[PDB]
Amino acid sequence: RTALSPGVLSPTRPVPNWIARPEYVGKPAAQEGSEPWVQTPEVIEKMRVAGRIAAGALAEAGKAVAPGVTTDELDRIAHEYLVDNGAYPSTLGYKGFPKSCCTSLNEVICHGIPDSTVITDGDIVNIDVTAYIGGVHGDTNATFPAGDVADEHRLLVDRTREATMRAINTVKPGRALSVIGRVIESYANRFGYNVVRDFTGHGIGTTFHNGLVVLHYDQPAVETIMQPGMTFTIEPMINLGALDYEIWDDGWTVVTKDRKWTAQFEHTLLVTDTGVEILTCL
Ligand SMILES: [Co+2]
Ligand SMILES: [Co+2]
Ligand SMILES: [K+]
Repeated sequence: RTALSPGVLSPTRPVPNWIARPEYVGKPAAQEGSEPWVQTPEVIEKMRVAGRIAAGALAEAGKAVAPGVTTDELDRIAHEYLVDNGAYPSTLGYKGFPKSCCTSLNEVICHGIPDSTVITDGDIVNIDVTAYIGGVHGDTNATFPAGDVADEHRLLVDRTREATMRAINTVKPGRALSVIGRVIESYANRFGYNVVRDFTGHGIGTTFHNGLVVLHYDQPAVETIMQPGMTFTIEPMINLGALDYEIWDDGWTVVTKDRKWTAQFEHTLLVTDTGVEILTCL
């Protein structure tokens, strides 16, 4: 199977005009980066709805993953699930991004753009979709195997999922945030994988990336302590090869330099009074 190259982007999909757009839609930048890391009880409850809807759109698109299908089609299905449930797709028009989710096949680390690319037997594909509803965001992603995937790649996918869930089960108020990236990296290194460093989880609430940064590698210099009401993502990208990457001219698609495949999972999490709640479940 060759290295991917760009396919052709289908026309911008429309969303019902009654669905409220994030402020950043049709603007070159987003007004985000300085919002409180601990959300209000109101915002938390609204984020459960947004999380649930983003989890539904992810599951629907993942069901369509099969040799034969375009990435564009995965986007059509996610887009249509979000819209039928009253949500705006947060990626759509976010910093000029053209689609309603990110589709990252094989050696694409992240930020892949749904297009005419046809998925083949043995490929892996991450689908990352976010929902904006009631003024808040819910963000989730999963890598899905297509047909008959090599054992090397099923293991990568299974172990990326496992790293993410292990990190999720470390979340508790009063525990250092830096715990997350230590658990992830330590598990990935056990199988000789390398954790992408330059892309991170983020705080999320009324804004998409609110300024809080969640590292997926061991970085004990971070002093941030987890507090009840904090909402953020854990979304580690794990590479079979070297971390070195390139960005396509589209200004978005990140691909590994050696072309070895890479996988990712993502939940939106709430720090509760005693532990964690995953908001992006069905
Ligand atoms: Co995401
Ligand atoms: Co995210
Ligand atoms: K990938």
